[PDB]
Amino acid sequence: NSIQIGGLFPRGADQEYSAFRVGMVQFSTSEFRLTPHIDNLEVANSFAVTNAFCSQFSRGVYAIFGFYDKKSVNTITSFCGTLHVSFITPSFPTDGTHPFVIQMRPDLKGALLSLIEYYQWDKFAYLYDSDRGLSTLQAVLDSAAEKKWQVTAINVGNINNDKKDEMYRSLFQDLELKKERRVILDCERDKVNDIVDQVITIGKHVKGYHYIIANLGFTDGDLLKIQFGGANVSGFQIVDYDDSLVSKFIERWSTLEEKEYPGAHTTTIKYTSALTYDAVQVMTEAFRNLRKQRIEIGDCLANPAVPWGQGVEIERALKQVQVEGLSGNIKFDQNGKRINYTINIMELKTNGPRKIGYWSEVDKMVVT
Amino acid sequence: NSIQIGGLFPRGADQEYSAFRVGMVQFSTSEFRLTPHIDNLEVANSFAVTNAFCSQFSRGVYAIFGFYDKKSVNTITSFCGTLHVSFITPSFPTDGTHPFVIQMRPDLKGALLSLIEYYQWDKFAYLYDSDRGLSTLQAVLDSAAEKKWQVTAINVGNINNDKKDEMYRSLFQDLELKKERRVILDCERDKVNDIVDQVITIGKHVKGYHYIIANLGFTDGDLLKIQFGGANVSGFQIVDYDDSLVSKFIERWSTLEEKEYPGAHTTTIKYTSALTYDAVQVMTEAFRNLRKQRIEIGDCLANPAVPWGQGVEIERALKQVQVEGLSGNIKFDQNGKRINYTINIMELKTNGPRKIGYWSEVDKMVVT
Ligand SMILES: *[C@@H]1O[C@H](CO)[C@@H](O)[C@H](O)[C@H]1NC(C)=O
Ligand SMILES: *[C@@H]1O[C@H](CO)[C@@H](O)[C@H](O)[C@H]1NC(C)=O
Ligand SMILES: [Cl-]
Ligand SMILES: [Cl-]
Repeated sequence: NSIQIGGLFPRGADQEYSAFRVGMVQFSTSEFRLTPHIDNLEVANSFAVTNAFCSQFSRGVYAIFGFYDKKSVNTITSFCGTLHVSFITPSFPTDGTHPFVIQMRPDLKGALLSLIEYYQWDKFAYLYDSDRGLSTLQAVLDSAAEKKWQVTAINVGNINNDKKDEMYRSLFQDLELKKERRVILDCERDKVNDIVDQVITIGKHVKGYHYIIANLGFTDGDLLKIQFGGANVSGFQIVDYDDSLVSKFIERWSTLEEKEYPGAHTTTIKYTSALTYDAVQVMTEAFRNLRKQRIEIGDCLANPAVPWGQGVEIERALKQVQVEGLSGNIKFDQNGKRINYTINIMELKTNGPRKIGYWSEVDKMVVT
Repeated sequence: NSIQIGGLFPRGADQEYSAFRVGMVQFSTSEFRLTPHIDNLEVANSFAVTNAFCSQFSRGVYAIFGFYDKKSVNTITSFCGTLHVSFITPSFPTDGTHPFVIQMRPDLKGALLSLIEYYQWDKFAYLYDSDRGLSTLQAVLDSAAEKKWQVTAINVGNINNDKKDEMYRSLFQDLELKKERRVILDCERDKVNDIVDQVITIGKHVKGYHYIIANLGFTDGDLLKIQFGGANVSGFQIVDYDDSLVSKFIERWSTLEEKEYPGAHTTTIKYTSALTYDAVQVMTEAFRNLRKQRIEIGDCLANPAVPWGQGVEIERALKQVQVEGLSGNIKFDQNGKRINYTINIMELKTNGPRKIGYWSEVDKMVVT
């Protein structure tokens, strides 16, 4: 009795798709199996996302796993909400009410604000990507008013890859001389290197800097292979490689064939890929729970809109799932947001990245 | 030889629709006439906007006049760009590349930055609406870094209409005591009153405040009927009631029947309605120019996408239009952005709102 689902993957999301496939093997059974229909697309393109979503809807899927970005998130939220089709995603979470969107990614804003306070910063630069979210900007600016921080918030987004050389010159002119060496990096991975390299290049107090990397994958990729030149570096991690569940997963992931599973055959996994694997567990558990409870379960532009009648039952089952995964304890509130999770707080130290503590909604920051 | 166009109106946009209809009467001829197909919808709803756009596309329209907001703008940009359907709009302009979107509204960021500098502010609050744009935020924060301003940027958006009373208490706690009385209001009209009333309510230095209203309709509605309590108030205006063209328009608008034309029978017109009237002139002129040049001119989700072959000819004709309208000189760059326009700079003075100067891209601010 195969369960039809959609998968909407950004082009080039190879490791995430490998993790998706490993999840299907691990969490599938002899009798029950998810049957995915995969669309690879440019998620920044709302026409493309709309077309993929509607195609999946017309096929008759029971849920869609996928990604969105800043430009397409409203298409996903509006179509899911209108048609009662559940969308499970590792993409950035949103604060608004969004029925039918299950957000695997824990919110990071609270942990970031707690870390700023932990280091007792009161003056710092916030370098963010216009090509990324803005919920974190807002939160930082709003906290600055309350906490009396002096924030220099520079949208490092939309760089012509041309004037780049000198959009950094004016950037560091403001910082370097204002003797502002506490810096939060909230952008795409590549722009991190591009900014850090600009600090060592114009060699000045290179080691006097302290960077906070505002993402959930501090130790992902060769991120920490950069030449920070003795500067302090801190960040966040949702995948704890010392946890029993993660260690067992890596025992397998580390042995996989690269040809079959691009991005595997390593001892680490990107947090987005980990969340993708966890999403498969969540979906499998939801459908298994519908079976236990004996709950039996086509035109996108049809007018009037015909929402899926059973949609609410699947949405409910998904949000009621409680399991442990690669991203720790997984539990959802009624709006599809992660709750009762933990984010590990990391510092780059003499012998490599080290966990110095953790953050939860209830307790805020706890030092190990 | 009627020309089929679409019209996508927000529910309750009565004056704008009246101005649209008055435009059709004024700019239509005996032989050539625009035949609009109107959809009234919630523009914040991307499903609804997608459905309306696709319905218009399948009808065979030659262009669409309409509105979007922050949540639906990407649907409009992506669908227009993909299908080569031109969208002419009074809604907020965007900075990205957007083929096939003609933005009637002049950019305001430059004028705002020039006005801040004119008053020689170096410390101020920027109160903005999360339920509005963020391009202006970015620009202000980016200028603050360069100009060494101290900006307190508070997202007054998303107020539960409940905790409101005390989300203002914490708001003014930060401001009132930090003796920050220079304030930029960049939000929806209603939230202006809601914020100003909170200043007079907690009566303290009420007259020591200076507000800048960041919109293009300083004298629109009863906006300036508020009790500012002697505070200074400045703003922007794109409709100049002393200009000959505007005066002639008002000679008619002031006599119209309210029953037939809701929002008319007044001596003023909201800037959004003025831009709507101007959009009709622009569309009429474009199609007339296609005729002069002897240039002869259905499934939204069709795969592969089938762009309209003649789409590029209409897009070109629209962007080449150069006329005077209610919003002054109308001319477009290749990205559909207004250029060579003028924004009037206004202050509220003893005898009412007064023009103190103007701003253009080329000259920045000029004092009268
Ligand atoms: C789980 O989360 C809720 C809401 O954040 C919190 O109130 C509750 O105390 C948490 N439970 C535990 C055991 O941390
Ligand atoms: C019109 O706009 C362009 C670009 O902003 C500018 O370079 C040009 O000088 C302007 N023309 C006049 C007469 O202001
Ligand atoms: Cl120094
Ligand atoms: Cl005082």
